[PDB]
Amino acid sequence: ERDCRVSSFRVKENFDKARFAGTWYAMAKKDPEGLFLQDNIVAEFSVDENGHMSATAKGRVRLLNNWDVCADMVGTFTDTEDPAKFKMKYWGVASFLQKGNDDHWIIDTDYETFAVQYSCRLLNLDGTCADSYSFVFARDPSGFSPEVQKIVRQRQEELCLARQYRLIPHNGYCD
Ligand SMILES: CC1=C(/C=C/C(C)=C/C=C/C(C)=C/CO)C(C)(C)CCC1
Repeated sequence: ERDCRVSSFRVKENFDKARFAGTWYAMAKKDPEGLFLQDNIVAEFSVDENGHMSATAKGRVRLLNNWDVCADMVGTFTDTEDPAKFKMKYWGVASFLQKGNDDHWIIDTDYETFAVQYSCRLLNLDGTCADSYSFVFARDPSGFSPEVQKIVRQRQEELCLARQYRLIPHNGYCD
């Protein structure tokens, strides 16, 4: 039934970088393998004059040594032939934080209430994702509307990630 091949996933039509800019609170996430931001996650997206999108993001993360630090992360997005699909090069302002290059797809957003992001880091041989992560972001760090939760749930099902997300606390700790 369900097509779970990554190449089949619908993304936001006519994605608008400039409209996406601003503050996005992470309200729920699906984690990938390995280290990952844990909670108190807020991203700030920017687009410069020449249309280049970037973002900073802050969140608590536990390092291999169980320290729970506030990470200040930086990403720069490279446009692709699909306006909703980017390559995100990222790093932290501390040198010990993870650095990498991930797909960054805007699965859906209405720009002023919610967004659903996705990254597949590794494809299975069948074209499904072997190692994904996904954030549900909000403009307002309260809960969402029933009507916006239902839409978010539909987008999670499109990604074959239904029931795989956890809610994210916001309770001080970071910057
Ligand atoms: C940069 C950035 C993002 C991803 C951050 C990641 C993937 C951080 C991982 C941090 C680690 C593992 C720290 C421990 O060393 C998201 C998608 C939120 C969008 C905003 C910009």
